[PDB]
Amino acid sequence: PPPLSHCGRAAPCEPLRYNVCLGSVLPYGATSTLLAGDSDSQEEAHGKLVLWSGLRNAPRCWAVIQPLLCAVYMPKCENDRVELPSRTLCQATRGPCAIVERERGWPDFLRCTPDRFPEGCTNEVQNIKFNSSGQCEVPLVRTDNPKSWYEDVEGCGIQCQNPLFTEAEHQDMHSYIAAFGAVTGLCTLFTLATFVADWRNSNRYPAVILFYVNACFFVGSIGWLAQFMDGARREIVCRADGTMRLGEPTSNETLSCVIIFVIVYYALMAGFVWFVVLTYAWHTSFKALGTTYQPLSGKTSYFHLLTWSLPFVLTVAILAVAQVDGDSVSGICFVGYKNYRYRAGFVLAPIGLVLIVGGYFLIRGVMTLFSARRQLADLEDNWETLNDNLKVIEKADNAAQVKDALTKMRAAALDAQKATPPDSPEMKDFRHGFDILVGQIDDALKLANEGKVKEAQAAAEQLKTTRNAYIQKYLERARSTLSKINETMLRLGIFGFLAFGFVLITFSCHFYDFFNQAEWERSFRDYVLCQANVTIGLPTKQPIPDCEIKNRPSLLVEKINLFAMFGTGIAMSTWVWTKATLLIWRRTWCRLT
Ligand SMILES: CN[C@H]1CC[C@H](N(Cc2cccc(-c3ccncc3)c2)C(=O)c2sc3ccccc3c2Cl)CC1
Ligand SMILES: CC(C)CCC[C@@H](C)[C@H]1CC[C@H]2[C@@H]3CC=C4C[C@@H](O)CC[C@]4(C)[C@H]3CC[C@]12C
Ligand SMILES: *[C@@H]1O[C@H](CO)[C@@H](O)[C@H](O)[C@H]1NC(C)=O
Ligand code: NA
Ligand code: NA
Repeated sequence: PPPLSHCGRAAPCEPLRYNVCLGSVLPYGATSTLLAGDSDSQEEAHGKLVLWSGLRNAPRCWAVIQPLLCAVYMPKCENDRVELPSRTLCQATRGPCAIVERERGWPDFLRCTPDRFPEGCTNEVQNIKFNSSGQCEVPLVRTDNPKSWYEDVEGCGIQCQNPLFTEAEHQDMHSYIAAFGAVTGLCTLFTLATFVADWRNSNRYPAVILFYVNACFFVGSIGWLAQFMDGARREIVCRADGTMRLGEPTSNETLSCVIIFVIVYYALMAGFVWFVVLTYAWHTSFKALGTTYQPLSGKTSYFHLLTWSLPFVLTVAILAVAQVDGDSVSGICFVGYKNYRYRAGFVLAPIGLVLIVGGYFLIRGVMTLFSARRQLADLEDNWETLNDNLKVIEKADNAAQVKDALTKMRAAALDAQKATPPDSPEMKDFRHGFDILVGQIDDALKLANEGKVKEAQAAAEQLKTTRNAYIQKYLERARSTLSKINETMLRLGIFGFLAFGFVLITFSCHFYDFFNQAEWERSFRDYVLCQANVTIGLPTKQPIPDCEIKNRPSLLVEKINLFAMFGTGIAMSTWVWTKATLLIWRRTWCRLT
């Protein structure tokens, strides 16, 4: 109807000093600085407008704030009545201009109070066209897809090429990834090729574990080398709009990111559980030294179950929560790149676990080796003490010599009685055999104490038979069980520890990244906000000053993690660097020629 009394306020009009409000020419000629609390002059108002216009970055917000700001700072005043802006004009900004309520809060007069912004006002800014759609400041890029938007800023996503690192740093990390990826690709393939060439003999535990291990590092390397194909890095890492890929799998985008993610992460996680299977193979290889062999072939089902099933669960679980993200420096897609907390439970947890489990089996194995190796050495020493003191008693002129050699024999026999090979019926006869001998040394000692040297020496000759009838039989068994330890057994443990070291390095890199990522994100937001904040409230004078990023991820750490990941692949590929396999390839060349 004709203008509602509540949709306007009694204020003295002054003619306009600017024909234009934020780019757009105005349909009236008089204004009032009543509606703007912060402004008392028109010139002051205009300067405030120049501060608001730092929201040009944030288009989604800019597009609704422009009309609201005119309606407040440059409102129409006609015949001592100023036109108030409608509620629906003010509320429309609350959503997309949420960065305002975060960074400084909305001023009193821009909060959608019913008194200040009445209901159903014909605003008059609706007749003004605000042509400015708005742009995104570096490192954001303009996009209308809401899945690409960076937090409170809407309309802007992070550029595909990692803003935290220069182009120089990218090609350098890519050179590094190329070197390690390719070499590991060649090493693992060569090593896989030798297994399939001699498949009949190769596919047998524990040597076959290293085949599956090398398979994982081979499949993983493909995923890592993908990016170096012409235009692939951009297809895997960048979105259609030109922002980074984040939160995959997302609906309209291609599968190239999730493909590369599955290739790398599944292969990585399977390789870690195959490593634990290697450390278990090594721990149980010593328990075979017992009467029951306990075959690895029987446990093959349990291995193939865990090694393929567990990565599948983790991969599926990741795909379900949709945490696949791309990175231009690494050139692959992975879990938890953006959301670092998911990287904890899907990368740091499993590696933490394979460290504890694999490490347990590695420690528990060397404990078995060193314990076995010392128990024989100790028995050997006691047995050698017995034989040396028997010679002394044989040669003895007198009782003092005999008593001395016998007390030493006694001590060695009691000590040897304590030893165990690595209430048992075998142990009963072992401990009893020494009980007999100690009791015979006992008898011989009495003769020696009484002075009967020839009697004592005669008694000592019976210890020789007692020794041969029991203790000899068992000492030979102890020697044979430690001889059973082949070089392929120990070589497996050497590889286990060599792999464990790399795992421990990888873990520490991820741990380091996890610990410092939160600051790296904070440092980015502060840099983003700085770019908009520094363009306003600054004199025109010299060029606007560039901002900085406090902190970022360490490329040395990334290069260390890469050396550890690919280094394991290379080290594990040296399992076939033997005489035997040089024969298998030379067998083939003659065949062909
Ligand atoms: C295992 N080694 C990791 C270390 C961390 C590396 N890393 C994490 C990452 C990657 C990609 C995207 C995001 C991300 C996107 C949106 N909001 C917050 C973060 C984070 C980054 O290099 C970047 S890029 C970026 C952009 C903005 C804010 C911080 C930020 C960071 Cl830190 C990857 C390799
Ligand atoms: C990612 C980027 C675009 C977000 C940053 C937008 C910046 C420029 C925004 C956020 C909060 C805004 C401020 C909100 C309130 C006021 C008080 C007013 O009396 C003068 C302008 C001033 C001081 C604004 C200037 C512009 C401002 C600082
Ligand atoms: C701005 O408006 C003019 C007409 O006044 C038009 O030619 C132009 O395309 C508009 N600009 C944008 C970015 O839409
Ligand atoms: Na005022
Ligand atoms: Na997808």
